Amino acid sequence: IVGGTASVRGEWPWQVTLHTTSPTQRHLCGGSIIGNQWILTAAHCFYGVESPKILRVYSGILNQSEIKEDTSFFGVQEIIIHDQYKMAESGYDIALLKLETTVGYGDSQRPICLPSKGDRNVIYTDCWVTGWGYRKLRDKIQNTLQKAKIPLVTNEECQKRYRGHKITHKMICAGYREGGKDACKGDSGGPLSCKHNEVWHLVGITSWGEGCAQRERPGVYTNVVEYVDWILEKTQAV
Ligand SMILES: CCOC(=O)[C@H]1CCCN(C(=O)c2cccc3c2CCN(C(=O)/C=C/c2cc(Cl)ccc2-n2cnnn2)[C@@H]3C(=O)Nc2ccc(C(=O)O)cc2)C1
Repeated sequence: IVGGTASVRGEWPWQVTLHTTSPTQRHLCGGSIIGNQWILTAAHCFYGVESPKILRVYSGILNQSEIKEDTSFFGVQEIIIHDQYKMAESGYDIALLKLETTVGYGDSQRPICLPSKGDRNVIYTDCWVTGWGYRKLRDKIQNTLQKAKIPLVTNEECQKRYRGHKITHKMICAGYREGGKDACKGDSGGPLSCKHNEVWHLVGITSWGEGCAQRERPGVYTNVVEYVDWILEKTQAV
């Protein structure tokens, strides 16, 4: 996160750190708890991930230093990538992780609400991007979970900023016209959380952008509202 601030423990209880174990264990992507066995994240995180066996999901983490060999995690039983996904820049950058065990909910870990299909027309004024990603392009994974309040950008305005790309209504953009606050390397897969009527909603999934928090280069997020039926299809299968 560029131009971010240290989060308070339990500020974002749906935020998870997804680690890979190959060749060595390290943070790979962010993710969000959406159900007691479900993590919503980005499809691009799994490039070259041959097996769910190398994945570890940690919930209730503020600091990466809380993670050692003795720290408990959730194993991933299945990786479900949208089958229209080719690349982040083309959309469908969404994936589900089915966990091997059930997440117990508490003040340290709980799910975020998906946005309502009825609320597809509402305007979110209190949106935050979170993660352990870089503070600038040439940086490193941060110990403490960072947060940044960023305004949503219209599709029309986002499309002007990305000449050469096709910004669809399945994408949602965010960032200040002047830059300075946004996602960066290692934040992808994480949530773009918006508070509406005292309830936090998973409005987006950190996906892609040209550089980190550059002037007139807003962050591009998977527009979760457009995938609620796909999420329900995969998580409520009979
Ligand atoms: C950054 C875009 O890069 C690419 O598309 C290529 C180069 C990187 C690998 N590529 C992937 O597709 C790929 C595969 C797997 C994971 C990732 C990528 C690339 C995208 N990504 C981001 O987080 C996206 C940030 C991002 C998001 C928004 Cl909304 C706006 C601007 C952003 N950035 C623009 N430039 N940087 N960020 C991941 C990453 O790089 N994670 C990461 C990085 C470093 C370490 C570490 O431990 O140091 C650990 C995790 C291809």
